[PDB]
Amino acid sequence: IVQQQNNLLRAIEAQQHLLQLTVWAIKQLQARSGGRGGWMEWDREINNYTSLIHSLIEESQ
Amino acid sequence: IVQQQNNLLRAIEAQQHLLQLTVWAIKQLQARSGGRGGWMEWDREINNYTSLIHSLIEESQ
Amino acid sequence: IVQQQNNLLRAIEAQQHLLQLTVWAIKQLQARSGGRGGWMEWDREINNYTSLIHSLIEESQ
Repeated sequence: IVQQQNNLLRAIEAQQHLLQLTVWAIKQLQARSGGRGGWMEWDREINNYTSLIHSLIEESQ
Repeated sequence: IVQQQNNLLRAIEAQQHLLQLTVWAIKQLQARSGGRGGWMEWDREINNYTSLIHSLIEESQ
Repeated sequence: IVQQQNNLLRAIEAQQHLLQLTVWAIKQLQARSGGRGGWMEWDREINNYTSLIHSLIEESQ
């Protein structure tokens, strides 16, 4: 069970890396059309959910 | 162990929020070029996988 | 506990499917502007993190 939870955690940490890579790409795509001022709130939500996850990951470890 | 599974669940729920935010952004980006008729199947898969996850999250709780 | 870890795993597997769908869409969006030569490294990271996750998923099962 313990080892199993360890694996699940690593899976989640790796997926978070994937998530951040897609976020970075999306921003690049957005930046193409012009300024990202209209994505301020979107950015705020992404940042906030990312913080929650970092907290949870740190807590799980 | 119990508390640990609780954390893993919250991590997964937060990541799902991130996932849906990237999906929403992607759709906005697509909508820029024009109609999203060509993404009907893509949308169907996204919706279906999202349902599975909602079911699993509800079940885990 | 055991059944709970099983659910968490399925949740993670479903989210990975979602992740790969967003990656595929992002690539399509990128391909619109032209060649994706500038995304070689981005692609390498996505592929590498996806491999880690596949390994972890296989190991968890």
